[PDB]
Amino acid sequence: MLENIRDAVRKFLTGSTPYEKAVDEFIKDLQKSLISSDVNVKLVFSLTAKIKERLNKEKPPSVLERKEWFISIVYDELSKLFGGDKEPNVNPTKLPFIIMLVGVQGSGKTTTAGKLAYFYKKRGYKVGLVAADVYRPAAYDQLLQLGNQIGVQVYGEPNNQNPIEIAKKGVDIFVKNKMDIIIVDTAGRHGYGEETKLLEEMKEMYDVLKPDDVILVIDASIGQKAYDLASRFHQASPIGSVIITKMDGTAKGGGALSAVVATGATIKFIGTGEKIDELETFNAKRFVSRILGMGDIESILEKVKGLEEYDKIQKKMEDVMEGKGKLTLRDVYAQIIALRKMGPLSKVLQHIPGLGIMLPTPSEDQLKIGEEKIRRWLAALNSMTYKELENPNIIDKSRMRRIAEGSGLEVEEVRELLEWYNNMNRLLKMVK
RNA sequence: GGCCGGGGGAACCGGCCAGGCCCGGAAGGGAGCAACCGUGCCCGGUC
Repeated sequence: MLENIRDAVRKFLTGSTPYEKAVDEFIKDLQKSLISSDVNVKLVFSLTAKIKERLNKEKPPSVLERKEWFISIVYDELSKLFGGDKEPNVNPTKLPFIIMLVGVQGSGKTTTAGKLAYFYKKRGYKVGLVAADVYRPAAYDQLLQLGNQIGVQVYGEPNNQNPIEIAKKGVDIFVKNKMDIIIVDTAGRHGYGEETKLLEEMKEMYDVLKPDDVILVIDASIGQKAYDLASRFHQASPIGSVIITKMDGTAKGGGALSAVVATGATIKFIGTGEKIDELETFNAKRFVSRILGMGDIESILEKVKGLEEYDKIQKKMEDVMEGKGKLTLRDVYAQIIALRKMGPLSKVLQHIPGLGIMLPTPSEDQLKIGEEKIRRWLAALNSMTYKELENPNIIDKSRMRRIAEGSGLEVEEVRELLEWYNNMNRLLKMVK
């Protein structure tokens, strides 16, 4: 399905084939792999659109192959496309806790809970679960298993068709025992469509107990359709976050998670399916990225921020008076990094300015000629304690020759630079 | 004179050694600056 699109990814890392066309196809191509894999479309237009939008309103900051950029963008919107951005907060508000597990008809219904709970114990906490469902059979049962088979008791009431009590009952139990976290799956007679009734149930269910964290769930089996279901409820309870049962358990996915999002919906996990652990957290990227996997750039990318927003320092530095601050003639060497990591060397140098920046400065038609000597200035630095570069004025012949040799460079080179530092500023610092 | 800590040091040659520096085609090694690690390093005790 989609997966094999995440290939279009490197299928793209091919200088052989041209551009633009390369794009749109891919677009459509990826674009295809989606709906085909469930995925609603009404939306799409929007994405595919926004996508376009940008193009005719941007360009990759120089010093960086377009093809790549494209992605950041692609990726970029994949995010928004899906669970845009809000980093779900699945951990303790306080303790203990109330996990109201509202489920349509079964499906992950119970299961889920497991790894969920399961998960948090291998986090180090007094879980606690309860069979909060009496319409469909194997409540405890099938579940019951794991419970012990994981070292986590649980509790319920054979036959016994009546939530609330039992729930209430359970609850305070662990509580009385003072455990830390409770999980309790529930549901009712009529769900999908009669959703109205499902929730209708959760109504009391909720407002009777007084749960802190509440969640619904669904298998991508339903997909984009689901939307609604959940939707009606985001209203019931906005704090209402959810997850999608079965990943490896369908083939449609997308639309599922898609629809979700497109409601302001709130997820947290997903779990491929079987196995007591397949459950996983969740953060678009986490996944989006995941369906593109190798997304380095972001890295090399983010270095811009390193540089771009660092000259920030330069000019004049420190603010106000008194107390200790940060760093600077370190930031010196700091500059370094970014770039090299921010994509290979050279191409960039050329593609962009020296190290000062752009003021009443010296040296020809274009600022530089560090070309090689560059990866030399570096030599040391890392050949020196932190403090050193903070007090770039304690460079005794003694303390340095070691860096000299320690970095492998016969003296000279250094002394022969130390000033390209204490003078830079000198001039640099020449603010009126 | 037995132990955990707040901080705790360039260069009298320490553990891992990046970076680079050097010998050999690549292998892989050679000496080693920081870097964390502790020596050390000053005080409190050590159910």
